[PDB]
Amino acid sequence: ESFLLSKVSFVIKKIRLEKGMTQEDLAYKSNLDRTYISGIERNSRNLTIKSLELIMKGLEVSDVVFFEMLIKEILKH
Amino acid sequence: ESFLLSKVSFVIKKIRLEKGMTQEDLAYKSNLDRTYISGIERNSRNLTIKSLELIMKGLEVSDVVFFEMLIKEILK
Amino acid sequence: ESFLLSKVSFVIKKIRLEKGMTQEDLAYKSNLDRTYISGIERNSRNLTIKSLELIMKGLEVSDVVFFEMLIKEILK
Amino acid sequence: ESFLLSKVSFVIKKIRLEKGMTQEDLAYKSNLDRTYISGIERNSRNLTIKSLELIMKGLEVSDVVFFEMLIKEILKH
DNA sequence: ATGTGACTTATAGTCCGTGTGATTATAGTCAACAT
DNA sequence: ATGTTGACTATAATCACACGGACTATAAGTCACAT
Repeated sequence: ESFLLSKVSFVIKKIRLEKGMTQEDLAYKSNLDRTYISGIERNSRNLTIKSLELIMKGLEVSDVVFFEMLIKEILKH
Repeated sequence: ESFLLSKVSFVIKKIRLEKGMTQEDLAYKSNLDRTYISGIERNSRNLTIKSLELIMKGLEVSDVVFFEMLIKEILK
Repeated sequence: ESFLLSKVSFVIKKIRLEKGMTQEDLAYKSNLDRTYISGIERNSRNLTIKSLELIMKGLEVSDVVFFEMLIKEILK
Repeated sequence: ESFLLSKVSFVIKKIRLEKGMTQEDLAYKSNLDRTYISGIERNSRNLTIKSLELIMKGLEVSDVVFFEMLIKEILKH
């Protein structure tokens, strides 16, 4: 599938667990379905920037902070 | 509209220019539609990550450079 | 404790008595433990439907007759 | 498995739909797990009088009218 | 060249439900001794 | 006869998650016509 997606997918989960959230909490605060949060983490779904933005707000994290961890995950071995 | 969306778009336009590309050529290079691109640059589109990825390929810019730039752009 | 659970227990005891049964006999007839039965009637047990069902069979009473009674008891 | 159980589980669903509720509303209002409401209807499951009571409160229905519909369902052919 | 508009078609995102391993609270069942 | 106190062990009930189908909103991709 897509390189960037699974990275975006990975980072959303990583943060979520770092903050001791559950998918239920997250989909809560992101005002998306808990099915969608699952869908994203599970099968790296192809979300929209707007949806990503909602998730960032849900993770109680900033644009910047997210993208900084995104860059880190991309760079890894 | 969205704050992020506008700066993604701004960034896309910034890079296209710093490189000296036309929209026509960014569309060709990324195998997407020119009106599609025009839309994004006037910020009338809400890309998916996949699309963004294709535009990065077209701009010939790695994900990292794009995001390094987007961050800087984000901080006024 | 619970209102319903109390009325259920009361009903179980009521029917046992109008039939002149002992607890010992109610437990023999439904193959459950006598201390188990005791416990319900002193309202110290929160039984499951399955258990309730075994007790109805031990009381020789249909589900319907039981609930008809339980409703009436519920209404003071 | 159990005669009465599938009757109880049938009636919980009947009411739930009659009141235009979804499972996960009822799971909230009944102050029980999401998956328990499913599990009760889905298969049958052997609930407790206390849990049944919670569900009745959740269906926004009285002990009495629940049991009245229970009786009616038992009596069917 | 770029910017519209408007018009399909793919798919992102929603909504309601099923099914499941793992853990925790508690009912199910049965001792010993009471009265 | 019934009551009560511990117990052990089955299972009710919880919690975090995956997975599917069907439906709705909207992004993806392509026309025509501006400039």
